[PDB]
Amino acid sequence: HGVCWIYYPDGGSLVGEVNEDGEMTGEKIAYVYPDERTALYGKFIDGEMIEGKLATLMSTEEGRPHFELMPGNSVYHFDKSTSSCISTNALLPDPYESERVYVAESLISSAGEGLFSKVAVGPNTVMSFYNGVRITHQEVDSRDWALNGNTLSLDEETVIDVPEPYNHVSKYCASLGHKANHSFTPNCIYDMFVHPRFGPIKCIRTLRAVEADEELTVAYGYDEAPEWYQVELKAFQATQQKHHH
Amino acid sequence: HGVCWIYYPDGGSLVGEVNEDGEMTGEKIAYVYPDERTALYGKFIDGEMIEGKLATLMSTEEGRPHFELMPGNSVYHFDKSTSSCISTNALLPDPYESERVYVAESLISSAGEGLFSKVAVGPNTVMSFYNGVRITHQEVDSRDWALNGNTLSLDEETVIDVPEPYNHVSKYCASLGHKANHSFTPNCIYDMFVHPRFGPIKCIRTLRAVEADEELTVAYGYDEAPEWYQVELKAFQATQQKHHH
Ligand SMILES: N#Cc1cccc(C[C@@H](NS(=O)(=O)c2cc(F)c3c(c2)CCNC3)C(=O)N2CCCC2)c1
Ligand SMILES: N#Cc1cccc(C[C@@H](NS(=O)(=O)c2cc(F)c3c(c2)CCNC3)C(=O)N2CCCC2)c1
Ligand SMILES: C[S@@+](CC[C@H](N)C(=O)[O-])C[C@H]1O[C@@H](n2cnc3c(N)ncnc32)[C@H](O)[C@@H]1O
Ligand SMILES: C[S@@+](CC[C@H](N)C(=O)[O-])C[C@H]1O[C@@H](n2cnc3c(N)ncnc32)[C@H](O)[C@@H]1O
Repeated sequence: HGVCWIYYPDGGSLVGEVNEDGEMTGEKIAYVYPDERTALYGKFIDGEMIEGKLATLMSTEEGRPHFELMPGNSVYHFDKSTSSCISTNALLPDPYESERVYVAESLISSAGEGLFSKVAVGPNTVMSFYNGVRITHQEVDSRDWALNGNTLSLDEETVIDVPEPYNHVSKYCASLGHKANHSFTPNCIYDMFVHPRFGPIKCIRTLRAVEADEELTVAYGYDEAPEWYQVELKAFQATQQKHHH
Repeated sequence: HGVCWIYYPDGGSLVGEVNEDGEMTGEKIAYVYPDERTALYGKFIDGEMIEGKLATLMSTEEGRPHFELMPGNSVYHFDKSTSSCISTNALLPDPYESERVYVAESLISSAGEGLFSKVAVGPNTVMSFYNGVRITHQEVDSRDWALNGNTLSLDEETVIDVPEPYNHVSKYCASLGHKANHSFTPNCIYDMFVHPRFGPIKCIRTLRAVEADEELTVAYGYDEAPEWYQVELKAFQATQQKHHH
């Protein structure tokens, strides 16, 4: 039997025997996260996750992976957001993300909640996912800008948003990327991600080695900006040491 | 007459009328730096700079550039380093770099000289060039590691080095990239660059908007490291604020 591995730029992969028609369809197909260990294994149709059970990639022999199911009954399916629906299981967390990050009070004064590393990781490590409702740039630009705290550009056409009430973990915790605060000295970046549950979204990826319990921060893309950002920029600029002539 | 623009990934370009044979050969060819304004204009042979005089790209009309020579008699040619020769005019500075950076005492204690921004720039701006002698990785790895303070990897085969006495500006100042110190909170990165004088080298490019007289720093690529780096890493790690459980 002939196995295909399709790796995404982000390091994740779809792996399985293609059927007679060349489609990734069957009962023993898997998505493997970028750690090359955490997997969602089970029923897929044309590469789409129907019933992916939490599993571990234990070994591979001549391209053929061996998966072992994790204890419990964690199971996932393709559940792309719409403009109006964020998730059909908003409180079901992502298992890869849950091992790597947690939400707590931000270390930045008055900045609400932030996102923190649960464990030590090296540079270029995917930590968290930024999923949300899919809206147009035109819709974001034309509406009240007070509504645009969590609007992250996906591409030239699409913005990913986490609107009220989903910006609270008691209502939405399937992904947690929207909890990372801004810093001008960030330790993470936003990057593209192809997720088996969320579809094409963005992720948070480290820029350096990060120790456990550090806050994860990203430099936000303003280039008008919110007042808190204007204030922090002026303060950052004043803080920088300079050569004196 | 038919003009060709060849842009490099770094934003610089070669521009000129191709000759009957399709080669970038003639007396009116130019290299234009990534600012799309600073240019080296004159005699090129098959895309190679023979006599490039300092000039400004003033305008373009239907692909045809108009250059105006700068005052003075600044002129440059292709002068790729060897394993043993860094430059045939080591003290002739790069004109683009000279407008953007200067060397002074580093703001990092006991870290010698550093590299500083001369002017305010936005993110993703090329500031400085990292040229030097071209040696193999095998040569760098096998020799005394005390000789490897300025060794920057160019590719899988080649390392760029600025050995003694060329690490002093009184002996070498054609490029200044080797003056940028390390930081775990850098404001620049190393990037690839195709230079008309130096050939394929690396550059220093900003990661954020940088104000005038800020020190330019990059996160060095260790991933054994020098003792100063081990010491600074432990100190950086201890300095980071953490969430407390
Ligand atoms: N312009 C703009 C703009 C509008 C809203 C939000 C932002 C910040 C956004 N910058 S963005 O590049 O993703 C962006 C987000 C957007 F919603 C839009 C634009 C750009 C372009 C203009 N149209 C809307 C960012 O980095 N964020 C917000 C969530 C946490 C981090 C920028
Ligand atoms: N390993 C290693 C190594 C050896 C020497 C220097 C460095 C640091 C180098 N890191 S490197 O990725 O460019 C590098 C530079 C190297 F010379 C070598 C390697 C890697 C791989 C091993 N072979 C040699 C760097 O970022 N520098 C030095 C000049 C100022 C910034 C790393
Ligand atoms: C993507 S959310 C980040 C998580 C948010 N702090 C929370 O509690 O849900 C972006 C919002 O966080 C706040 N924020 C992010 N970075 C900040 C910073 N550096 N300083 C102050 N507020 C910040 C602003 O309210 C902004 O609209
Ligand atoms: C590429 S050179 C940088 C310029 C150098 N400081 C000079 O004066 O020429 C690298 C050398 O600078 C020093 N250096 C760079 N960053 C440092 C740092 N953060 N702390 C201490 N020394 C540093 C080390 O001596 C290292 O070998």
